[PDB]
Amino acid sequence: NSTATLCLGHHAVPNGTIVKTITNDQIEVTNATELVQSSSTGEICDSPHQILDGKNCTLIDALLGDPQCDGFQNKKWDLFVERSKAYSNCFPYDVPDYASLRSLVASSGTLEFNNESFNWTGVTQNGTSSACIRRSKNSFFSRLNWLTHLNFKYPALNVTMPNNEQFDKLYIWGVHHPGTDKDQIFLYAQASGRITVSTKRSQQTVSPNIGSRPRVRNIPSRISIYWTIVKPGDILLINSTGNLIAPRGYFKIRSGKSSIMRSDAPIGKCNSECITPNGSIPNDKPFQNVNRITYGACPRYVKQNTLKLATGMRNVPEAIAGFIENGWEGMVDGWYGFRHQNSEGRGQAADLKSTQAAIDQINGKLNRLIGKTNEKFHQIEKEFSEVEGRIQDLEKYVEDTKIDLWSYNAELLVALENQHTIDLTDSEMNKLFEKTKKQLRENAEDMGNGCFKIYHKCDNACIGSIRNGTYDHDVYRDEALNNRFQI
Amino acid sequence: NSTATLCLGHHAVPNGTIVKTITNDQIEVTNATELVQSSSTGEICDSPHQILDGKNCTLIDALLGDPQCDGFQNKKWDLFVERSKAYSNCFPYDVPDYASLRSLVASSGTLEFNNESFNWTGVTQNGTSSACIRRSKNSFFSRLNWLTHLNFKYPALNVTMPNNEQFDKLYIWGVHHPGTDKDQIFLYAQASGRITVSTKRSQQTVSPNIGSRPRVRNIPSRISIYWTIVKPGDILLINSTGNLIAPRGYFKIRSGKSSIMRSDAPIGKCNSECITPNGSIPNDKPFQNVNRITYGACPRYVKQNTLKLATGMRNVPEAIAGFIENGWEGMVDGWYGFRHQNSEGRGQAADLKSTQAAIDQINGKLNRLIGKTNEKFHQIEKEFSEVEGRIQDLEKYVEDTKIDLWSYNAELLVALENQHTIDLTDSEMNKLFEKTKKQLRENAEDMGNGCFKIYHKCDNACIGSIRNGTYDHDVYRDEALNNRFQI
Amino acid sequence: NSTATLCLGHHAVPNGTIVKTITNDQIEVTNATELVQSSSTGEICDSPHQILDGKNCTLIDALLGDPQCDGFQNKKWDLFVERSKAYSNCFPYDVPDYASLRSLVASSGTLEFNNESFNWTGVTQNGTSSACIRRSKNSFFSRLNWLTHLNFKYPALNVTMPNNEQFDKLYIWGVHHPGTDKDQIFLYAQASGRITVSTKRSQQTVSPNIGSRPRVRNIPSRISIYWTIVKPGDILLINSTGNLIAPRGYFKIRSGKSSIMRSDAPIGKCNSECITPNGSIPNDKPFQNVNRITYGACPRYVKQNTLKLATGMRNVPEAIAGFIENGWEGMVDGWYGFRHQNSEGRGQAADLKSTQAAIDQINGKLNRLIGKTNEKFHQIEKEFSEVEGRIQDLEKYVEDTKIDLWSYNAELLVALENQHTIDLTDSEMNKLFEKTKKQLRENAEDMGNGCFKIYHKCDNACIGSIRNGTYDHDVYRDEALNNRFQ
Ligand SMILES: *[C@@H]1O[C@H](CO)[C@@H](O[C@@H]2O[C@H](CO)[C@@H](O)[C@H](O)[C@H]2NC(C)=O)[C@H](O)[C@H]1NC(C)=O
Ligand SMILES: *[C@@H]1O[C@H](CO)[C@@H](O[C@@H]2O[C@H](CO)[C@@H](O)[C@H](O)[C@H]2NC(C)=O)[C@H](O)[C@H]1NC(C)=O
Ligand SMILES: *[C@@H]1O[C@H](CO)[C@@H](O[C@@H]2O[C@H](CO)[C@@H](O)[C@H](O)[C@H]2NC(C)=O)[C@H](O)[C@H]1NC(C)=O
Ligand SMILES: *[C@@H]1O[C@H](CO)[C@@H](O)[C@H](O)[C@H]1NC(C)=O
Ligand SMILES: *[C@@H]1O[C@H](CO)[C@@H](O)[C@H](O)[C@H]1NC(C)=O
Ligand SMILES: *[C@@H]1O[C@H](CO)[C@@H](O)[C@H](O)[C@H]1NC(C)=O
Ligand SMILES: *[C@@H]1O[C@H](CO)[C@@H](O)[C@H](O)[C@H]1NC(C)=O
Ligand SMILES: *[C@@H]1O[C@H](CO)[C@@H](O)[C@H](O)[C@H]1NC(C)=O
Ligand SMILES: *[C@@H]1O[C@H](CO)[C@@H](O)[C@H](O)[C@H]1NC(C)=O
Ligand SMILES: *[C@@H]1O[C@H](CO)[C@@H](O)[C@H](O)[C@H]1NC(C)=O
Ligand SMILES: *[C@@H]1O[C@H](CO)[C@@H](O)[C@H](O)[C@H]1NC(C)=O
Ligand SMILES: *[C@@H]1O[C@H](CO)[C@@H](O)[C@H](O)[C@H]1NC(C)=O
Ligand SMILES: *[C@@H]1O[C@H](CO)[C@@H](O)[C@H](O)[C@H]1NC(C)=O
Ligand SMILES: *[C@@H]1O[C@H](CO)[C@@H](O)[C@H](O)[C@H]1NC(C)=O
Ligand SMILES: *[C@@H]1O[C@H](CO)[C@@H](O)[C@H](O)[C@H]1NC(C)=O
Ligand SMILES: *[C@@H]1O[C@H](CO)[C@@H](O)[C@H](O)[C@H]1NC(C)=O
Ligand SMILES: *[C@@H]1O[C@H](CO)[C@@H](O)[C@H](O)[C@H]1NC(C)=O
Ligand SMILES: *[C@@H]1O[C@H](CO)[C@@H](O)[C@H](O)[C@H]1NC(C)=O
Ligand SMILES: *[C@@H]1O[C@H](CO)[C@@H](O)[C@H](O)[C@H]1NC(C)=O
Ligand SMILES: *[C@@H]1O[C@H](CO)[C@@H](O)[C@H](O)[C@H]1NC(C)=O
Ligand SMILES: *[C@@H]1O[C@H](CO)[C@@H](O)[C@H](O)[C@H]1NC(C)=O
Repeated sequence: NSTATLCLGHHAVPNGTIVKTITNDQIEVTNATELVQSSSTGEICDSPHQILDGKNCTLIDALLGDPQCDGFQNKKWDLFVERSKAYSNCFPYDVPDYASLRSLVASSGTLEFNNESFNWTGVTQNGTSSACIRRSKNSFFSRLNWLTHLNFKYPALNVTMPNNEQFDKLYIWGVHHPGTDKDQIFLYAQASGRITVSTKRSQQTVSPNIGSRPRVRNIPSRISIYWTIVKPGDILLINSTGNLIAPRGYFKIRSGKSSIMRSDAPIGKCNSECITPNGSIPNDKPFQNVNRITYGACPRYVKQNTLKLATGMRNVPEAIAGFIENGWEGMVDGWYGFRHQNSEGRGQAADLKSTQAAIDQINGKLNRLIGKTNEKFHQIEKEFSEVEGRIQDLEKYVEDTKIDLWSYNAELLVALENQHTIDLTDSEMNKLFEKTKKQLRENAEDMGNGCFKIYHKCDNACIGSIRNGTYDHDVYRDEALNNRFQI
Repeated sequence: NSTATLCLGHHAVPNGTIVKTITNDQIEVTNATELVQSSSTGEICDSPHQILDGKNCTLIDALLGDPQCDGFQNKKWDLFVERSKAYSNCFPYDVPDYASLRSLVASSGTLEFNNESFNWTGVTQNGTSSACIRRSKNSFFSRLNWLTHLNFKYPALNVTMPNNEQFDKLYIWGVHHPGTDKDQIFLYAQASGRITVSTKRSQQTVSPNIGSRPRVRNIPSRISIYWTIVKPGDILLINSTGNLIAPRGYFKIRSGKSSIMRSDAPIGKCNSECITPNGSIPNDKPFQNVNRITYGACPRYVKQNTLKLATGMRNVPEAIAGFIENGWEGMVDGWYGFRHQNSEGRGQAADLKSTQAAIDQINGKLNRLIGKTNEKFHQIEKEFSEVEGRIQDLEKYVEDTKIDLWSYNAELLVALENQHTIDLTDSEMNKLFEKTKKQLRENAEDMGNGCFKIYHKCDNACIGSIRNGTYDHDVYRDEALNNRFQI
Repeated sequence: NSTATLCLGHHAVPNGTIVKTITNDQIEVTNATELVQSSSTGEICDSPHQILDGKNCTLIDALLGDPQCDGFQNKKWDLFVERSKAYSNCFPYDVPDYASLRSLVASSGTLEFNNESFNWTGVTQNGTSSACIRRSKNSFFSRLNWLTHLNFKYPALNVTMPNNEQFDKLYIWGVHHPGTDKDQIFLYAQASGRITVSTKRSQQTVSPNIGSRPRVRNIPSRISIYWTIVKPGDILLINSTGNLIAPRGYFKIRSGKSSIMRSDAPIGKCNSECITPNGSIPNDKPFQNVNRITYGACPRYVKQNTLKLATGMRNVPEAIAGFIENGWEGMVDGWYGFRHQNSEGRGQAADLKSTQAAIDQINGKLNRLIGKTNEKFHQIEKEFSEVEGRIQDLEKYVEDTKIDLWSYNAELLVALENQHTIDLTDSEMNKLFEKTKKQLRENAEDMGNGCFKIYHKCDNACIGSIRNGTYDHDVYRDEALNNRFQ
């Protein structure tokens, strides 16, 4: 006829994704990305972090020198992996404040040990027992020196070890608790007395407690493990009359990124910045639901199993009509575009500048959210195997508080980001419509269905001029006004 | 007249509510709902949680078997309620790590106790004291066995109790600290030694400390309470030469939805998921300002006394003018609507579809905020009666940090939700205006007061057609253009 | 001519500021303000808080009565400032739980001490040491009483001190751990022994551990410090056979806005509510990056080095054209305005009401961020000089969690406020444009460049009438319609 229809609209897909917003909880979008990492590879990767596989050893067993842990002497790690199927196979022992010594060594990151010559005179060195078998022979912990009487005497030891280095020295020592008085005399030839280990800054006094304990590996006695840190310029003084499991030297304390994790996952040859007890995970997504226990440049742990961030506009499946009534399922070149009815025929073209503007805004939002990780190393324990009381309750409370707060932040962030993304794509659709209306001026009317009725003869070249912003409204003003406002 | 005026507007109320938004701290709205529960009912509900009223007893007194607490033997609970007017009325005692044992038992949720045939030979069982009167005669704690000499002899005990069950056993035992050497000899016939209670996994050694304490209920001596947890497959060994307040058996350790609260509120016949020290509270609102100490599906504690969530549009009290100049007080059928002046007279009708769309979006937000309360049980202590130091300070810091962060989240959430509520109601008013404008095409002009001037004669049926969305602009186009563009 | 052009637009500046929004990481705005305090004055301000400079003393040395701390006796403070240069010069000692006693006293906020007469009979009072020189004479801690034998006997002490007051009494006492057995006999005339200090509610039993330790200031022995809190109506009972460093009275326990801070900053004559280890800082900004350790009405600590809050509109550098194509670099009277071309030359005038509306919304926003501060006093230790284990790990975890969450809140808040600010200035520009369009009705067309083409001769009086909202579209309707549609 003497008019034409130019409809503006946007693409749609047959199978969209349901996302949450502020306005609604179940709104369909054309595309979305998952922001919660919900699965692991099942293996701990050797790179980029140095992984020390504990095998059958615990970190403390490796520290003390348990005969099965000889392969752990002087090792370094970024993450120590402690296996569930691990056990002591040496003299029964315990550690008051076990969690603290384990934390100290895991944080330090090394078992580097330097032997020192202690003046252990008047006593017999290198005591052994059938509990600790090293090479089919009776042994003891490789980093401890079990001192016993010499010729039925155990003279009081007053042994000085100055710290003349520029680093802190970690000394591991213990106290033997015999299972009977007969053992106390056999090994030390005198009453228990007490052991005092002191520095200029601190002191520790431990008394032996002789008596039977349930046998562990047929041993009715125990060794208690104690430690001390000697600062540069300080002096370690050990005063003992018996029952001393002496240090053979010191371990270095380092500051660093090292930690310990409990995991039965195998260790494999892959590169992954994040490590969890379930194995390494990708750290692209901002959130994870694999484990609360993490090491490295990991995503933050949330309770939500899935959070999907819209990466497209509202999906609205389906004469010509535009964005007000529905989306266009026949558009594959871009997100926004034009469809028209002319004298020559019907056609369609995408508006690639508006499409890219919407994509760049989405890309910017994804860039702020994706690839930004939070690198954490030594942290509190999050899983417990014993009922300890007030301190464990506080550690659980702190972790649950952190998880609830980050889950809230993730839920609010995703709902705000999805509401904003929809608003951005609606704004781009509306800007394209307003641009077209302003370009057409008085030569077209808004039909209320996202289309313009053009009141002058319009060919495909004219539509092309409109689409790329080169339409001259004055050339057609007289025809359009005569048709629009009948005279 | 040859023309008519069709005005669009929205309701207003004589008494609005002041809410906060991001843009303005004090915006008046037609309606708002409180999101902070600031008052309790004053009573603790018997349902749905099992409530154990401690009456005159603390949890530890019920655990030990204080005579006034005999009514709590073998009881179970979901929440143990500890009264301020509670006191011990038995032998004076203390508990190292009292908070840990109280938490441990409260978390377990039961006083179920199984007696065991301990081989307490060579000693006299069931010692009593005048401090503990049961049935008007001298007694002792019902779950403790005060062992004394037999015929002026107290042979060393080496008593083994294997754990052959599939569950952990909690053994409660103590150490008697006589107030004089005469009591130590009178009761045990020998000087004090040490008590060692050990397992394959752990050991505890406690020495008696003879000496006077300020008398409590006329007793100068004290009992210290210790506990041990025996895992399946382990063995309990009690090694003692005197001063042992022996277990009579064990308590079962459970893990579940159980805790302890200090409260003086009465307990009554009601059903409420959330229990606070001030009594049960409703759990419909997302936040509460009653107490930081809660149990069950409770709203999160915030510092704000009030937070009002807008549930309506901004209140703008009042020929005809629309939403740009004011709201309409005289409209009760809906939130959005029309007023007109035509050839027949004045009139008004509400637009019910826009009203419902706004309401549905508000109800969506309300459903997101209301009734989504998260359920928490055993947590940490938040109120303290004694000055303890570093651990109490950390617990207070953790709770204050949590409260400040949730108060921030509540303030930001309400300001964002109220700003969004205003934006949605303004968007619905604007959408109704744009819809009307598009329906009218060139037959009407925007007068800048929220009204359209229609340039053709209108009857009530025509205005109704416009409200319905059935208005045909072509049958009126020639009249409206001849009048609208008259020179 | 027969037509006129009336353009609407907004100002621009030669050089704006880059801020973050939700939509983009770097948007240029005409003005922005810093919300993170990144520097201190270098001095601790004298008021409003009561500041006690520890000089060469620690809080514990001041508590015990170290000779260098006599000037701190019976003092009160809101903030105790502990210097990194502080050192002890008295008998060597330790505290089994040093952090708890230091926190306890710092929280109490006072060294007020009330002497009590204890029945220390049969023993020698006021023992001294060459380690603690007060006036060129051997002395001891001024709040401790080193008891020794009398005539080579130390009878067992059973000393009762009832609490008949209405407040909690803090008793500081200790145990001497001699360096050998000769010291134990020389001082107490008997080996070993045990000290029990008890109340109705609790008891503490400490054994001396005789033996050498590394010499500190030439003293091979140590004193361990213990404390007891006695509630009103309770009794302090001290039972000792030797090695007792007795109390001389009690310290009052209070509850209030008091704490302790470690800092080497000097104390000035400044008045500032917020104190950090680096010195006091302004507390006007909602956030700070000076230190995680704060006292008083301080901004919250964030990791961000800077956060800029837009305080103006987007900066769009600059026939005539309006806001769709460019801003106006030549408009310095307001933020929004009109520029016109008619037969009588060209001109410009600012729209003062839209400018003020945008400013009022921004000032409202600033009042929600600036000044409002959360005041905190005693907290937790955030920096450590020793490797302690599980408790230190938890304290660090809690503080890092708090910082990460507040840094998140600060980034989200600033991005939301900047995106909203941009939306506010775009909305005000669009509202002024729509207002003009509604006033002009059919007498003008929107040219798509932020300007209106008016189809009737619009003189400076017509354009002034339009700018102030007094334009009558009917007066010019016949001319404008004849020029526009014919
Ligand atoms: C205390 O009792 C325990 C257990 O009843 C004794 O330990 C047992 O000793 C025998 C050998 O005498 C072993 O065959 C058992 O396997 C041991 N069992 C356990 C659980 O240790 C212990 O010897 C007793 N102590 C004294 C001093 O008599
Ligand atoms: C140590 O002193 C306390 C308190 O001075 C003595 O306890 C008092 O003993 C008398 C009876 O001898 C009672 O009437 C008082 O009520 C007790 N008071 C308190 C606070 O317990 C205690 O007996 C003394 N001990 C020794 C061994 O002399
Ligand atoms: C135990 O050893 C320490 C250190 O080897 C002895 O302390 C030293 O004593 C001499 C005096 O005899 C002083 O000059 C040194 O400065 C001391 N050194 C330290 C580090 O304190 C201590 O005397 C010895 N104890 C016994 C009982 O022999
Ligand atoms: C979603 O976007 C990704 C690119 O990020 C693309 O590979 C994928 O095919 C898209 N899916 C849909 C349904 O549009
Ligand atoms: C662990 O111990 C078992 C025996 O209990 C042995 O068969 C296995 O090979 C050990 N593993 C390693 C890595 O040494
Ligand atoms: C003790 O054993 C170590 C090796 O662990 C050896 O170097 C040292 O000489 C031995 N000492 C004695 C006294 O046998
Ligand atoms: C401390 O060392 C001295 C000197 O050898 C000794 O006589 C004393 O018994 C030692 N004490 C302890 C507890 O080892
Ligand atoms: C990771 O391991 C924990 C502990 O076994 C388990 O609860 C969790 O479901 C696991 N997650 C995945 C993704 O395997
Ligand atoms: C716009 O499109 C028309 C027809 O497709 C073409 O002739 C014209 O050169 C184009 N202009 C620009 C700037 O791309
Ligand atoms: C606000 O809404 C509630 C229902 O949600 C209603 O009961 C109340 O009367 C309303 N108040 C006003 C002023 O509209
Ligand atoms: C609840 O009790 C606490 C005291 O434990 C009190 O401070 C608070 O104001 C009370 N709240 C209400 C709503 O009664
Ligand atoms: C609790 O103790 C009071 C006396 O203080 C007594 O009157 C009351 O009956 C007791 N209640 C129970 C349940 O034993
Ligand atoms: C001790 O008292 C309990 C109470 O149940 C009783 O069963 C037991 O037989 C008594 N034993 C002796 C030796 O009195
Ligand atoms: C443990 O029992 C044995 C049994 O002979 C005894 O000799 C030993 O002294 C006891 N120890 C304690 C601490 O009771
Ligand atoms: C139009 O609106 C009027 C209002 O009263 C109503 O009665 C009539 O049924 C409506 N018609 C349609 C087709 O919606
Ligand atoms: C920014 O605002 C401040 C007042 O807060 C004003 O003094 C300054 O001149 C403004 N700068 C610009 C470029 O507008
Ligand atoms: C601190 O001690 C030094 C001596 O080491 C002294 O010179 C200085 O004046 C002291 N400072 C104060 C404030 O007393
Ligand atoms: C101990 O010293 C104090 C210091 O104030 C003094 O008042 C008291 O009389 C002295 N007592 C003896 C016995 O020297
Ligand atoms: C407690 O005081 C009495 C007083 O007669 C004394 O005999 C006993 O040894 C004291 N005990 C301690 C631990 O001081
Ligand atoms: C404040 O002091 C800490 C510790 O010395 C330092 O790390 C930080 O950079 C300082 N900040 C400023 C603004 O001086
Ligand atoms: C508006 O401006 C015109 C021309 O400047 C002036 O004559 C008129 O009085 C002004 N009206 C108001 C209300 O300022």
